[PDB]
Amino acid sequence: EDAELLVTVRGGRLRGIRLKTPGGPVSAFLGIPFAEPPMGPRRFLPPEPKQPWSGVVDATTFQSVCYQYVDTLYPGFEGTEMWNPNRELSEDCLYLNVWTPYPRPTSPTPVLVWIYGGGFYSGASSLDVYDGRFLVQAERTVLVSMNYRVGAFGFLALPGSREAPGNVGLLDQRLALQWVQENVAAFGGDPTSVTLFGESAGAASVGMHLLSPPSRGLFHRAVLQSGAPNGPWATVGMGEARRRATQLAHLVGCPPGGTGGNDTELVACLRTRPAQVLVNHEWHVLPQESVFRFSFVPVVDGDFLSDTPEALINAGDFHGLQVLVGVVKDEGSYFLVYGAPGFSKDNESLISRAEFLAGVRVGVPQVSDLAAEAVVLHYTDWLHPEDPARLREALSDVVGDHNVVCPVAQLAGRLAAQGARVYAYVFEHRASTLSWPLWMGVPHGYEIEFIFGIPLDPSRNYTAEEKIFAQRLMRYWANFARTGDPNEPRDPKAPQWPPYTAGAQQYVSLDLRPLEVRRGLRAQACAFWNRFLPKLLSAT
Amino acid sequence: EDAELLVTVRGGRLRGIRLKTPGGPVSAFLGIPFAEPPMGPRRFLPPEPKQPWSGVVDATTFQSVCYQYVDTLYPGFEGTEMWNPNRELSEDCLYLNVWTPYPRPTSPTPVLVWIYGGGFYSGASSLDVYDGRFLVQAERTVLVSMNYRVGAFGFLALPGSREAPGNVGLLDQRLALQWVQENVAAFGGDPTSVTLFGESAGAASVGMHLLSPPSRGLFHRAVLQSGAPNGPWATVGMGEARRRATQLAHLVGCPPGGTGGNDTELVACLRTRPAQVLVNHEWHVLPQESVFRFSFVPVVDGDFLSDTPEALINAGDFHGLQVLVGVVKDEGSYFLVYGAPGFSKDNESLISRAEFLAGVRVGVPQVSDLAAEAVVLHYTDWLHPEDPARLREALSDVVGDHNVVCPVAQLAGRLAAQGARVYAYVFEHRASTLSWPLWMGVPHGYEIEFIFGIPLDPSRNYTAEEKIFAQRLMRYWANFARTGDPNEPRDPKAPQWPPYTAGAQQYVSLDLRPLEVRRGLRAQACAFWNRFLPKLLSAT
Ligand SMILES: C=CC[N+](C)(C)c1ccc(CCC(=O)CCc2ccc([N+](C)(C)CC=C)cc2)cc1
Ligand SMILES: C=CC[N+](C)(C)c1ccc(CCC(=O)CCc2ccc([N+](C)(C)CC=C)cc2)cc1
Repeated sequence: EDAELLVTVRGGRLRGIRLKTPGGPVSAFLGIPFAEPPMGPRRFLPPEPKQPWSGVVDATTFQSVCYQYVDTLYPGFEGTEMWNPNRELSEDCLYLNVWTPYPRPTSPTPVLVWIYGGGFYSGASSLDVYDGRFLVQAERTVLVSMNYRVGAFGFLALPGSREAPGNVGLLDQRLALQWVQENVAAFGGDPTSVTLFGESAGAASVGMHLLSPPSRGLFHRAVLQSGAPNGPWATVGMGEARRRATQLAHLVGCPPGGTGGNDTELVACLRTRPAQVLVNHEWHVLPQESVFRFSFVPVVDGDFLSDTPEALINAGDFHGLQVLVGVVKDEGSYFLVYGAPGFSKDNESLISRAEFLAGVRVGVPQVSDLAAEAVVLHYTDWLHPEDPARLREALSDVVGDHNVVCPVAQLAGRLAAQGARVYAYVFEHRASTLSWPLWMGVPHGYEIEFIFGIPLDPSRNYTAEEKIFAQRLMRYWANFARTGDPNEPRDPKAPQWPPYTAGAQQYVSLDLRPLEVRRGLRAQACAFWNRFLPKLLSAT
Repeated sequence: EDAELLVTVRGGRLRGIRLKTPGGPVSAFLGIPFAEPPMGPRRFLPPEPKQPWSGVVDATTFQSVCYQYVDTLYPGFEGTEMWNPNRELSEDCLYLNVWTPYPRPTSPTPVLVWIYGGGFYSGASSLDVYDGRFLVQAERTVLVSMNYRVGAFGFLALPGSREAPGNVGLLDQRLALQWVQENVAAFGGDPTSVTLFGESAGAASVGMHLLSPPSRGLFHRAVLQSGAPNGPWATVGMGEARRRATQLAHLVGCPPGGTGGNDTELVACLRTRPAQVLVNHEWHVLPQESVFRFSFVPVVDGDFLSDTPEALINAGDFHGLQVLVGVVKDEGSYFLVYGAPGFSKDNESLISRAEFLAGVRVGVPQVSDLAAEAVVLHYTDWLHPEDPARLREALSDVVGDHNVVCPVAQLAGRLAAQGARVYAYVFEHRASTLSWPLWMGVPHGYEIEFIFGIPLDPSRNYTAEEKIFAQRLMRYWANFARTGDPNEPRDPKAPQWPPYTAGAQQYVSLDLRPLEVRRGLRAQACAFWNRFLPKLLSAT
């Protein structure tokens, strides 16, 4: 037997597993507890560290997926099923994974910590696309991933109460970061160069940790992929959070028979309801029909987030911080088949002029009629105001800019001008195995497979140029984790990647072609969302 | 005893003069009185037809210019002085001029009636650039131009009173049009094919004759160069017209401090003041400092204009009408040196960001701060937000589109979509003799010298290809006056000039190169001024 798979951490001992990759073996430790299971009376409560265990915990397989909604829009379709849970759902789900090279590094190694996304209602570290055996084997780095509570189990907030304080799903991530500081050295990891990187709701969560003092001291670099904490979907006010939690309780029968309005009795009822009863009513508490809007998201409670994320970025000092931000080519196209009128993944979605006018009401919810008119003008080609193919591509840009691209460009612009060294990219490659239709372009979440070196898997049908492109993207992400710069540093033939400056606004395009530097992260479109639109609704 | 230079009309007898052109001789009749001199008691009143005269009226030289402000911004400068009066000022100015070919055409010939511009405060038919000896000799047409009262003498309005009804300057043009009907046949003209073309405020007057039923029966085709009746500067309501008229009186000493407020005794005072006293206080009645805004302009009284010009365009039927509209490449550049901050004729006019923000409030007067912010959002290059050269061209486009280009696009779109045949052009050539600086480009009013064949003058130093370019535009303009279609009737080799329609939006570019068809008359920019900005002002 091998002795590399037996590790002693502060809790106890673990037995790992040796996984095969085309280029070598990797040591994996899957299912490591970092918190007591938040079930029964611990539901909705902040996590507490795992009690030390006697004996050896079997860390040779993925643990359970946190309880969450399961996508049933297109059953049996690879594009949607690839993000659904691949393990049993359970409230017992606070387990983390560690990947380390073989043989174990003798010298301390940088640590990458992956925080998956999923609109704060879904996601798991067990997904095959999030497998980090190829990233660890190729770049010889320590990769850590964890499960955090999602949906109502992680973000239901009755603000001002001890039983449902909210943001407990983000506190799961912080506790998993504290576990890295205390235990990553046992796997050959360097706790003095931790690099947080997430995507979608995970990229927003990484931004939430930058704005929180207790979480700031647990990492040193950040990568945000298609997400930011200042997005319109990432947070919610305490008033709305109280209303959404109250309606969800009323939907499940709480409080019983017009009982007293204490928050103590309300949460007491929600702890007795089966886990699936809460999940079956997650989407019924949304205020209106919309896309890219979620029921239970992080709340500005004053504890974790002192102020709104928009305010904390404006007054924050970010010296000694390296940030890598980016977006895919067509961010908003993925969310249109989830409720926007006239859109289907099985045809071409050649929407009419009237459907485009209604898609803005769903894509940009809770805005005045005049505010919707400004959005219509800015995205309507008035030479062809009724071209179906142009209206379809235009509505994709409306959802993409409003939710992902423009909140990211403002974050990168404010980070660079306040001490941080920011690098920006734009993912422009469409994988040859993409099951989604052609008009979707480069949809949300489909750069993750290339970052995690999935094309290196022999069973997958990626092409030869995509495999080389996968190693190059891993090099960029790993180089940023070690030295804080995506460059080699010396190649010296590869075009350099210039940092994103608030004035020049430089970024690169990532595809099969070499690095091409561009200027402006959709400056003309985002100037409307970040500058003019706030004044439009502020002046009633 | 030359029979060609003696003509008997309804009023009496006229002796003309034979003028020289490099091609051939032309018979000109300059100074025909078509109305009684509006002096003394006839000041501010509609014109009366000229009494028949016993004898022979001398029509061998241009008559006096209507009293008007004289530009003293850049004295002794060819650019501004070429638009200043070349004859002595007098209220006795209602005279017209007729150019006819030599020998006189034995068959009826189409007539081209020319209306000068000048912001309704200046202008004259005696100007050298308005000489129609080359257009008549080369294309064998009949050119007629008149003098209409400008400034307060032609547009001061006290609505509700019979002493100062307003729009009297417009009636001077209609009376000259009735003179054409009764007398143009004596010069060889065809009152059945009368084409009415103007420029700037003259093009605005042409469009206002289209919306006046009595003036509708005096012409059959219309051309509007860099002007529209629906522009924000072309009309003023009755309420503001009474304010500007009464405020102008208070400056000249009327009413006699202090008589009653009835208009009868107020106009009685304004008729006693010398004409120059009325001109010296013309600009002192403007409510706000602004460019491309003029004191006394046509008023919506109900007699001449039943409703606002925009409302009349939306409801009128224009079947059987052929219209030629167009703008120059750089409309707003001429007006920037007339008050906009940081702009000078003698330097590069590299304005700062603060000067740009201040110039928008001058170019777009009397709009909300939120409305001004919307204007800054459109015309700012947010990738280079402080570039002085780009900010200069930006402010030149704001004034150009808001006042000229977009009001023309609204007319041409609603004319074609309601039965009228519309052709559109964009003049892009900058004359080699242009005394204005280079950053102005192709300024306002500098296509007129090419339409009138002035480059064919041997005393002027126009280039060889510019002379040929002048003969092209005269052919385009003459063919439209004869056939109703600009492109040559029998020439399949010359590129075709397609009609402008609401959906296609097709125009041509006029320069040294052959016709090049384009799509969209500033469609993206004009969508903001025509569609969105009205809604932004409705909710204040
Ligand atoms: C049809 C009815 C269903 N009903 C209930 C109405 C329904 C259900 C869900 C939604 C919102 C769906 C999203 O907003 C996608 C959110 C999302 C974000 C990221 C990810 N990755 C994990 C990153 C993978 C991205 C591909 C996945 C999903 C609308 C309606
Ligand atoms: C320094 C003070 C001057 N003050 C009194 C303040 C002053 C005076 C005049 C103006 C308005 C000037 C214009 O809006 C140009 C109007 C115009 C338009 C067209 C033409 N063409 C005849 C077509 C020729 C164009 C080239 C001529 C003039 C503002 C301020």
